Amino acid sequence: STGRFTLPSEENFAEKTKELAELWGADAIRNSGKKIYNAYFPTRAHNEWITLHMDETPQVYLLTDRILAESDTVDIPLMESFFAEQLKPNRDADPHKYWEVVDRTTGEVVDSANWTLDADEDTVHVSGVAAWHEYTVSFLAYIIWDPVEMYNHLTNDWGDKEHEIPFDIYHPATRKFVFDTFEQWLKDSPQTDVVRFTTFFYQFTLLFDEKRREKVVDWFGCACTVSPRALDDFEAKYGYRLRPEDFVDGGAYNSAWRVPRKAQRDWIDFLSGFVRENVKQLADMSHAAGKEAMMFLGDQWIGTEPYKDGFDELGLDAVVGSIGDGTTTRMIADIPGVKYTEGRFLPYFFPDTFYEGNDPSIEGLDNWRKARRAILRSPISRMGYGGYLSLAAKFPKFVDTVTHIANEFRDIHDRTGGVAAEGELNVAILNSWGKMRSWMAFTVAHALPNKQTYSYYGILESLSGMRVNVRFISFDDVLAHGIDSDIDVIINGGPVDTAFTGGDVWTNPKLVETVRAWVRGGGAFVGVGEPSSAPRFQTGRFFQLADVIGVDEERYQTLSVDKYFPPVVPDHFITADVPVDPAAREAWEQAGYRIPLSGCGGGQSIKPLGGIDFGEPVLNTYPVNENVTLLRADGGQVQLATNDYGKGRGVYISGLPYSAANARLLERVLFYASHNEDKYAAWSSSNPECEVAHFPEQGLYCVINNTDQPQKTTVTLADGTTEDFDLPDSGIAWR
Amino acid sequence: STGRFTLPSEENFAEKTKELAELWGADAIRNSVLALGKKIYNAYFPTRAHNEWITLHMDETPQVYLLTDRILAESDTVDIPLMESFFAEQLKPNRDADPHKYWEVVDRTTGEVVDSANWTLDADEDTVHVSGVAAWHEYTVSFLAYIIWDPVEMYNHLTNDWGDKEHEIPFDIYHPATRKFVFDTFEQWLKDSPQTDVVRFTTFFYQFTLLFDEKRREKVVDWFGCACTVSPRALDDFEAKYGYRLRPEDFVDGGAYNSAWRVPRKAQRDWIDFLSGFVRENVKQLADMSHAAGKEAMMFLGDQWIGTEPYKDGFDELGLDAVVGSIGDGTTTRMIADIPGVKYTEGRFLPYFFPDTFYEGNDPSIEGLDNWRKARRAILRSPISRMGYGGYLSLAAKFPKFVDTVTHIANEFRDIHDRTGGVAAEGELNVAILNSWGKMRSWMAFTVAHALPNKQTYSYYGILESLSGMRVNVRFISFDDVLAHGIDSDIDVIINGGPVDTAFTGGDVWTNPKLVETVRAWVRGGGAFVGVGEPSSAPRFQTGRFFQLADVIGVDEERYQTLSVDKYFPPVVPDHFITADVPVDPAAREAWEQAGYRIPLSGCGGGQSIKPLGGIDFGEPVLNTYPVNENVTLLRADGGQVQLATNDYGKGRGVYISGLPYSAANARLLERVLFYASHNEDKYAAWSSSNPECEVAHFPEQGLYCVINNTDQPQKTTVTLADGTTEDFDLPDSGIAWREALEH
Ligand SMILES: CC(=O)N[C@@H]1[C@@H](O)[C@@H](O)[C@@H](CO)O[C@@H]1O
Ligand SMILES: CC(=O)N[C@@H]1[C@@H](O)[C@@H](O)[C@@H](CO)O[C@@H]1O
Ligand SMILES: [Mg+2]
Ligand SMILES: [Mg+2]
Ligand SMILES: [Mg+2]
Repeated sequence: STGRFTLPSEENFAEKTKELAELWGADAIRNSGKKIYNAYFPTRAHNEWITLHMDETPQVYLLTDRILAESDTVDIPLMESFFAEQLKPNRDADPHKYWEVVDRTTGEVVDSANWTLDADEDTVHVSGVAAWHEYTVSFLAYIIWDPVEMYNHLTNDWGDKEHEIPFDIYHPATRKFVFDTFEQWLKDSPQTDVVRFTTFFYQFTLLFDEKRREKVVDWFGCACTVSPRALDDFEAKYGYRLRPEDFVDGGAYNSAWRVPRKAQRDWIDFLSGFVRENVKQLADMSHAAGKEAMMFLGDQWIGTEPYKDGFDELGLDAVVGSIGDGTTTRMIADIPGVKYTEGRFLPYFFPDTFYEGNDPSIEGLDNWRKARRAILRSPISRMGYGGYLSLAAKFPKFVDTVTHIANEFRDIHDRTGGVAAEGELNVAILNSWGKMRSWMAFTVAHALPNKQTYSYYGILESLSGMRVNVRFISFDDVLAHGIDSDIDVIINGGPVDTAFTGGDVWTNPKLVETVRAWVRGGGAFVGVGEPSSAPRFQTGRFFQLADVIGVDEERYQTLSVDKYFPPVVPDHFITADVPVDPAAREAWEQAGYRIPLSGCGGGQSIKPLGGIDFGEPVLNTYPVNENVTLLRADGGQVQLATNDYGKGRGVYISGLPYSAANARLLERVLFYASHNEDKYAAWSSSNPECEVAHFPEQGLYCVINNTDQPQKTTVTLADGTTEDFDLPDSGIAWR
Repeated sequence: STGRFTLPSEENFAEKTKELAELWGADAIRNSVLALGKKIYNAYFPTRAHNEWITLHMDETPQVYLLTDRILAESDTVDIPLMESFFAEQLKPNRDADPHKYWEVVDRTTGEVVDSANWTLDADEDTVHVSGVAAWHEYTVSFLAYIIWDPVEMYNHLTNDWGDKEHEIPFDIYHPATRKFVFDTFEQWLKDSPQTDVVRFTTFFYQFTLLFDEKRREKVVDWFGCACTVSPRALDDFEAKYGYRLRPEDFVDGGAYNSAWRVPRKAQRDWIDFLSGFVRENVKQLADMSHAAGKEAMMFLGDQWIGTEPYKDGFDELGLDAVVGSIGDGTTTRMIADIPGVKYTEGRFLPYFFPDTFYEGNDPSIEGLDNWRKARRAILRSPISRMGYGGYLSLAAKFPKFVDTVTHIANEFRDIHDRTGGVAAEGELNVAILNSWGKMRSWMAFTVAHALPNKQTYSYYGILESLSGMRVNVRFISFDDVLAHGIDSDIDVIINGGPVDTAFTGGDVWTNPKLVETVRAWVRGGGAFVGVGEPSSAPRFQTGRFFQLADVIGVDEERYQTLSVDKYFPPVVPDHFITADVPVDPAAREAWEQAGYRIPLSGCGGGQSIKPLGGIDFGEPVLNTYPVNENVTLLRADGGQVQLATNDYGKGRGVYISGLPYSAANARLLERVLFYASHNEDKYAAWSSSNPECEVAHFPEQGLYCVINNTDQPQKTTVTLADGTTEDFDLPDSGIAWREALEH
C-alpha cells in the first residue's frame, strides 16, 4: 500500500506537503522525488497571441429569440439574448453566405435578398415577409472569452481580472503558435512528469445569456467548433454544404437527446479526424520530451471520442476525470486504449466545504461510496484530489478520512490485482448512440441530473455499481449484426422521440422482427418510460413492442376502448425487497378495484399500494391484456409490469430514480426477465444497502456498505451457505 | 303552480298516480290513469321489439366493422380468430357478404393490407388463415359483423340481470323490406293508439357505438360513434355517390374506431353526411305520420340518435316537436337546452325510479336535489321547457322525503319559467370554444360515454361543466369556420383545450399559417386566447416550439428536444385578479415564501419554486411546461412546471391553464380568467356573487335578477348590481332569491 494517489500543491506549504504525501502515500503532486503534474491549456493563456489574430478565435452558430412580425417588415436584434462579454457577431465573414434567416412559422428560409445586416448595430432588417409569423437569425459568432475560464471567473467573482480569449487551431497561424509554444514549454519544464491537458481543442457547448447566466449547455455538444474555413472544407470533404440550421437545430442545438441526424455524425467525424491527429502530435511531443500525456475527460474534449475505435492510436498515457457518482466514475473507468485512469474525487479543497464548523469527512466518504461500488465493477488505476492543500490541512478529521480512503483504494488493488468483480448477467443498453456514448446516456450537464432526466439517469446510476456486465449498443449494431448471443437482457429507456428510445427506427420492421424473435427465443427486454415508442405510426399502438412488455401508453386516440386492469400481484420476486407499510397494504386491499363502468374500463385499484419511487409519471399507461402481470399500477395507470413472451420476458418500468431500493428492484428485474431467478441468490446481500463483489480467480469476495450507517446483512454464497455481516459506516469486509 | 312536468306511471297504480300527479303538478304521463286528462307519452322503438319480423330476415340486422386482436406471426403463416375478443351473444361475423370484397387483413407492423389472395376464411370456424406473411409482425382482421342483440336492450338485460328473457334483435331500415315493415308497423300502431298524444321516439335508426367483449363487459363505446351503421349495400352505395370506396380501416381506424377525440378525417365527415341524409329523410316521415295522426313526435337525445345531427343546419326541417334527454350535470343539460329547430325541450331528471337507488337505507332526495342544482345553473343560461322523471312510480312513492323534494323541485322549475318568461339570462362576455368539430358538437367536446368523465378526460370536461352555468354566452366554432370567415367580431374570448393530436386541440391544423396568422392578429388587436392542457399543439413541426401559439399564452411544453436550453422562471405572483378568490392557506404560503426559488444551476435553469404554493386543483399534470420568457406572469408554477400563467400580447392577452376539473372554485377561476384576458376587469363586478358557491342571473328585459346557491349548505353572499350598489343574501340549502332590477 504505497502510491496510486495524486496530491494537489500550493504556495509555501512545502513542509505540510511532505507530511501529507507521506501519510497518504502520495506518489504524485499537481501544480496550482514525486511525480509532477502540470495542467496545460492549449487553446488559451495567450492573449498576447490571439489579440493580434482575432478572426482565429473559435466560433459558434447562435439562434436569436423569435421575433413577431406585425407587418411585412421585422427587425431582429442579434445579441439581446446573449452574453456580450463572451460572444460577438462575426461581421468579417459574408453574412449572406454564412447566416440564415428563418420564418419559424413555416420553417422556410427567408431569401437572402430579403434581409440586411445593419451597418451600425447588431440588428437584421427583414423585408417582404408575412405579418404574424415568428422570425429568427442564425448567425456566426466569435467566442471572445474561453467558456470555462469565464465560468470560473463568474463562479469565483474575479471582478476585473483580464478575460482569457480562446483560439482555434483549425487556422494554420494559430496551430503553429500552439505547437511552437508547447515545444518551448516542454523545454522550459524539466521538472514536469505528466502533462495534464485540460483539455485539448474544442470546448463542449457552453453559452451564456445577457444576464450572465448559463443559456445553453451540452457536455457532448459541438456548437463551439465552426469557422468559415472549416465549413467550406467540410463541404469539400463530405460533398454537401451544411446549413446554419444543421447546428442551431431549431433551438435544440443538437442536444444528445435528439435523434442523431446524418449532418451531426458527419460533423463529429470531421472534427474527430482533425482533433485526433493534433492530440497524437501533442502526445508524441510529450513523449519525446520524456513526459506522459494525460487527458481531462471534459472541458475541451470534443472530437476526442474516447469510446470510438482508434482512440488507442493517440498513445495517451492517461485519462483523468471528475468523480461525481457511479455513472461518472464508469465514464472514466471503462475507457479503452490508455495505460491508466484517474479519478479526481470530491470534495475539492476550496472554502465552500472547508469552513470552520463543517465536517468535510462526510462528503469525502459519500463520494468514496458512490464511486466505490462502480470501481468494484470497473477499477480506476489512481485516485487524487484537487485545490488548496493548506485548507484541507486545517481539518484533522478529513485528513484521517483521506488516509483511510487511499489505504482502502490501494488494498482493493493489492487484493484484486486491478481485476473487475465477476458479473452475473450480460446487460445491453440499446439507443441511437451505442458504444461511443458508453455511460453517457441521459446526461445534459455533467453530473447534474434534473427533473426531466433523473428518472432515466437512475437506470445508469443503478447499473454503474451493480453485479452485472453492462455494454452499450446502437440500433445500427442490431440492424447490421443482430443481437449478440451472449446478451441476457436488453434495456431500452427514455421519452418518445429521443436518441434514447430511438424515434422512427421503431417503425423499421427489421428492428422489431429482430427484437421480437430474440425475446421469443428466451431473450429479455426491459422498457423504461416510453420504450420502443413511435408517434402516429399506428393509431392503436404507441410503444411498438407493447406486445413484448405488456404495456402501452394511451395517447387519447383509443379512449373509446375500455381498459381492463388485472389484479396487481403484491407478492412477487421482482418486488420481494420492497417494504410496504402494513397499514398501506391493508388500505389498498380494503379499497379494492374499480368495477367496470361505461367508457372507464375497470380493475384499477381505488387506492395506491405504493412503496416505490418511480420518479416522473408516464400518464395513462395500461396493460395490453389481462395476462400481463401488474406489479404496480397505482393512480389509474401502470408503473411496473412483466409479461411472458414465448420463452422470454418483457418488463415495463415507468421511471427509476437511483436509490439502493431501486437498484435492487432493477437487479431483480434483470434476473427475473432473463429467467435467471435461480442465479440471483449466489453472491447477493440480503440487505439492499450493501453489495457484494465476487472475485473468483483470486478466490475471494467482498461486501460493501453503500451508506454512512451501520448495516446488517446476510450474504449467500455459491455453495448455498450464508454469512452475517455488521458493517460500520462505509464498511468493507473480505472473506 | 302546474304543468311542464312529465310523471311516469305503471299498471295497478291509478290512485297513487292521481295523487302524485296532483302533488307535483304533472301535465303529462309516461307509459311503461288514462282518465286523468293528462298528455299521454308513449315510447316507441323503431328498430327493435319485433323478433317475429327480423328472425325471418336476419341479413337485415344492423352491422359493424370489427377489428380482431393483434395476432403475432412466428413464421410465414398465421391464423386469426375473429370472435375471441367479442361478445358472441351480440355480434356474429357476416358470412353472406363476400369477405374478400368487404374485409381487410392488415399487417399492423407495416400498415400494409395483405393481398386477399393470401388469406381464406375457414368454412367451419370463425378463423382467417393467412399465408405469405412476415414472421414477427402483428396481424389483424377487419370484418363485417351482424349485430344480433340490440346494444341498449342488451345493456339493460345485463345490468338488470334479466337472465332468461328473449334477446331483442335489432333491425336496419336501410334495407327496403325492413324499412317497409317499420313504416307499416308504425302506421298500424298509430291507429291502435288513439289515447297517445306524444310519441317518444327512443330513438330512431342507428345506435351509438356500443360493443361488448367475450366477458360480457363493455369493449368499445362512443356516444357519438358511427360504428353500427354499415352494410354491404350502404358501403357500395356510398362508393357510387362519393366516388371512392371506404376501406374497413375508415371505420375501425386502427383500433380507435373513429373516437370523437380523433382529429376528424374526410372519410368520417363524408360517412356522417351520407348517413344523415338517409336518417333525416326517414325521421321526417315518422314525424309527418305522427302529425297526420294528431300526435307530436319527440326524440330522445341518445341511444339510436346517430345521423340525426341536432346541431347541424336542416334539423329544423324534420318538424320534430321536441327533444328530451338525460340530465346528468350542467353540460348534458346544455346539450339538450341549446338545440334549435324544435318547439320545446325536456329534461328527464335523476334519480331514475329504480331499485339501485330506491332501496331501504338510501336517501334518494339528496341525489334528486343535487341533480336539480347542477341543471338549474345551466337552465338559467339556456331554459328547457319541461322536466320529469322515469321508471317505477311505485318505488318513488315509498320514499316520502323524496316525494316532497320533487314537489319543491317542480314548483321551482315552474317559478323560474314564469318569472323569466323562458328567456336566457344576459351573458356578460361572448366566449367561443374552438376545436375541429365546432357547432355540430355543441356541449359535446371531451365526452366518451355520456355523463361519465374519467381520469383521461375530467381535466377538460370541467371546462364545459364550469361554462355550462356560467354568466357568459358560449358558442362552439371550428377551424374551418375561422379559416373561411375569420373570428366573428363579437367574440371576446377563444378557448382551445385538450391533449395534443386530438379534435379538441386540432392537430396539424396548427401548422397551417393562415390559422396562426388569424388568431395572432386577433389577439394582438384586443382578443383573448385561453389555452388549456396542450393548446395549439403540433408535434415535430418545430423542434423548439410545441404549442404553436406559445408566444401568445407565454408557455410551452418541453418535449425533450430542448433540454440543453436552461429554463428561467420569473417569480410567481400570488396576489392577482385571476386568483383573487382562491382560499389562502398560510401554512402553505409561508412554507413557499421561506423556501424561495432555485438558484441557476448548469443544465437545470433556475427560478423554479423549491416548495409548491398549491391551493388549486388543476387535475392531470402537463409535464414540463415552462415560461417562454421572464415577462410572462406565472400565477402557479409548482413542482418545476407551470399550471397557470398570463401574457400580454399587444392589446390582447393569452392565458395558459394546465387542466381544470369542475368545482365552484375552478369555475370562479375560469370566470376570472375570461374577464381578465379580455381586459374586462371592470366589467367583472356587475351582476356577480362575492361567494363562488352562488351564481347570479340578470334578466334586463324582465327587470329582475336572481341569485342561486349551488350547494346543499347555507351560503351568504353579496351581489353587486350594475349601478355599483350591493345586496346581501343568506341563502338556504339549494335556495334561490329574486330581486327587482332596472327594466330595459
Ligand atoms: C467534466 C467536466 O467537463 N467538467 C466541467 C467543468 O470543468 C466546468 O466546465 C463546468 C461548467 O458548468 O461544467 C463541467 O462540470
Ligand atoms: C343519453 C344516452 O344515450 N344514454 C345512454 C343509455 O341509454 C344507455 O344506452 C347507456 C349504456 O351504457 O349509455 C348511455 O348512458
Ligand atoms: Mg432570453
Ligand atoms: Mg456541392
Ligand atoms: Mg362586444
